[PDB]
Amino acid sequence: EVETFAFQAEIAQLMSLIINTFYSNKEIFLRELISNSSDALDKIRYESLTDPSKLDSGKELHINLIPNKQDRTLTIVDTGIGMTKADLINNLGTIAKSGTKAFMEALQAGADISMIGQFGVGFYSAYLVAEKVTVITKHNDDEQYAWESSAGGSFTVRTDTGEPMGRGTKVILHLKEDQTEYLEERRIKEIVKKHSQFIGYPITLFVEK
Ligand SMILES: NC(=O)[C@]12CCC[C@H](CCC1)C2
Repeated sequence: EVETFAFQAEIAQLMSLIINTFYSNKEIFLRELISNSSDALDKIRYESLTDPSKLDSGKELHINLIPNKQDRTLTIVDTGIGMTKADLINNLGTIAKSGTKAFMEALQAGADISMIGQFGVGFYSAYLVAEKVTVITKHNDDEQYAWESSAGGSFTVRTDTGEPMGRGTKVILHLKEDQTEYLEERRIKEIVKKHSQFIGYPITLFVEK
């Protein structure tokens, strides 16, 4: 049972700008997704300070980077607070309408796409490198869901029958054909070292057979 939703017009416009603007510095997508994971991990950590049972769904707080050259996917996994179904539908837990307005007002005044995270909509930088993004998520207060979009103005949400996650979020980037450098170990290592040196959770780069 799959539900299909239209993006709000402002979010569709954000996504088309990310997809269509000539902009070479695409590697910032990974910094933005790792920063989102760190934010989600901070949230579950904070809740656990007054209620240890919040970690009954998993005590480890970490970020895993999983490249798969056969599937042409880069997956960013975190064990943060996750998202409810309502969060997914409401722009993946962001205030994306007001964030997009500010971001586009910053671009016309000289900002560039790399500053997207200052406007709270860094998730959508995934579309710099991915033709399709799948988000699997599990929040303590809801069931496990899969969100998916290839842009084009719509996204889907369905209950996820896949491998149970416990708690957190998995962002699966189905990479564009010309963006496979982001599956190479040395390239991912370089980006993490350059942009994510002060992320306070272990980032494990998985290797492939
Ligand atoms: N959080 C981590 O695992 C890192 C992130 C930056 C690159 C490496 C150096 C120590 C911190 C690993």
